[PDB]
Amino acid sequence: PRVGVTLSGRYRLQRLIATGGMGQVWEAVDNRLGRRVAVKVLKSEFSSDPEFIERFRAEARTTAMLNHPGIASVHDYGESQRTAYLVMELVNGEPLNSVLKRTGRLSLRHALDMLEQTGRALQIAHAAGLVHRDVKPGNILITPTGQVKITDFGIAKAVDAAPVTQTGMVMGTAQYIAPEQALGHDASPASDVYSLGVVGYEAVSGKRPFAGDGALTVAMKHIKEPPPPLPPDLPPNVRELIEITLVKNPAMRYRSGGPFADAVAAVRAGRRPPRP
Amino acid sequence: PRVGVTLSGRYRLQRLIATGGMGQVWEAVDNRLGRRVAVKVLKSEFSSDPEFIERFRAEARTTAMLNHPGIASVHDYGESQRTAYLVMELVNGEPLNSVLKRTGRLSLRHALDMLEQTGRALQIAHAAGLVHRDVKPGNILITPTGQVKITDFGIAKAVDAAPVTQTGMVMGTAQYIAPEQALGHDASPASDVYSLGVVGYEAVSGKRPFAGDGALTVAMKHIKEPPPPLPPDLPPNVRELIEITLVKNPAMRYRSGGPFADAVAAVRAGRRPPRP
Repeated sequence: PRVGVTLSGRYRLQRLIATGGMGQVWEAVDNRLGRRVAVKVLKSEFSSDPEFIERFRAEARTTAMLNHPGIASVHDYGESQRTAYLVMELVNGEPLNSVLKRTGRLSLRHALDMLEQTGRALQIAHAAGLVHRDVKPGNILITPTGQVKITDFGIAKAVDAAPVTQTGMVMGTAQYIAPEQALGHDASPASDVYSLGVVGYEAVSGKRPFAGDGALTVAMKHIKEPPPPLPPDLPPNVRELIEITLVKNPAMRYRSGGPFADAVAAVRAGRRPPRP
Repeated sequence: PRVGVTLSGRYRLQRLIATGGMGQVWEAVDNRLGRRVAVKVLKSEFSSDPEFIERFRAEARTTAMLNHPGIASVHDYGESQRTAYLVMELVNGEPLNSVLKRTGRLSLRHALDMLEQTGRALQIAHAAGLVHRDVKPGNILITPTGQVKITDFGIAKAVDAAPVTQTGMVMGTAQYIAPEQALGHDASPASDVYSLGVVGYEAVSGKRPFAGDGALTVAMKHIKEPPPPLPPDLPPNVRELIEITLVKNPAMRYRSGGPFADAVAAVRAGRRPPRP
């Protein structure tokens, strides 16, 4: 699993570009079309699990039928000679977590824009029956021109993990988890909204709203802790928009990506956040 | 014409906030609704001209029927005891020329956003038969949240000035003039597009494309001079988008605000500028 390997005789691996709990992402060339792409190569522990692969493919498949500037394309699945993989768009952009490592916060203007873009991208997905379920800065790529591209819809949460409250463990991070997810309820479009509110909270104010040593620590605060008031210098309408997104009851939030994005637009336009 | 004057017994002047060739703009309170507003009080030389007032009102009137986040509202016209005025939205934002006095250029991301916002705002106007005719940074207000608001549709150009090529004089600036306007042709939606391309050229690169000592100097360069190549470090698609906007023949540009904005979206999204 390395440079020069040509998966299913089609996709030639060039460089290792991302990594994670489920596998690694590589820059490749599609040699049938002579197009550079991203390939997520799954770890054997996932490749070898029939049922996990079924759920994984169900999500990816749906994402591959969505055409929108803010959804990173999903091109194909394959297995090669044992080794499962997903072929994706190679996005020329920088993960939001990377961006913030430098700036601490985003400019208010850029934050709202990003939030609104992400919300429109999620809404296409939500309209198709598709929940992201792992919204977080590492899944929000920003290109040089400011286009937000959203990666990895559905797939991380296809591992059918028990509640974090009971296991004390999460694949990836619990820093953006929706409280109902941390409880073991299946995500809904309102869960993505909440997790985008966390991203939003981070992006405007400088820091995430909840921290702690370990998944269980942070996840519990999501369930039980009112978030710390955002900085008083932020327009109240902006603060209020974010506060709404972070209510514990999913039934009391903006219900999906479109209503949220619209609420971001009303706020950019100087109006108070609309009724969720 | 000063603080405490209550125009037509309704609008009470508070503070002098803008100024210019045609008159002055004041912060006021509407005392019928208890709402803060902006009032353009016209100079006597314009108040006293029947025909100029007719054309002035024809433009303002049309703008007042457009409801869009990017068009600064036009609320009413009146005359008080002699003195003509136009009642407008009081926009809490900073003119683009003001912004640039500090930053020199905008960030690429902010520039595209502004351009696209302005283009959508112009398109509503263009769809109504309304041309702005004096697109320039001083008519592009930017609020703390990044909402662009466009002021003064139509009205500056209601003075029915002869060609700048022949008079050597322009009311306001010639720095953003469309070549066909500088020639004495009536503006079209494509003229606004061109002038937004100049704004765009300025906003991305640091400086306006044409300068010179006096209206005639700059206006002639608009007619005759190919603009200086934009900085090579800018994405080619961005450069190309702007180059298209600045062709001399209006018939070869994006024809109105919507096609332009769409072209800005394609470029933000990493695609080359669409066919005008």
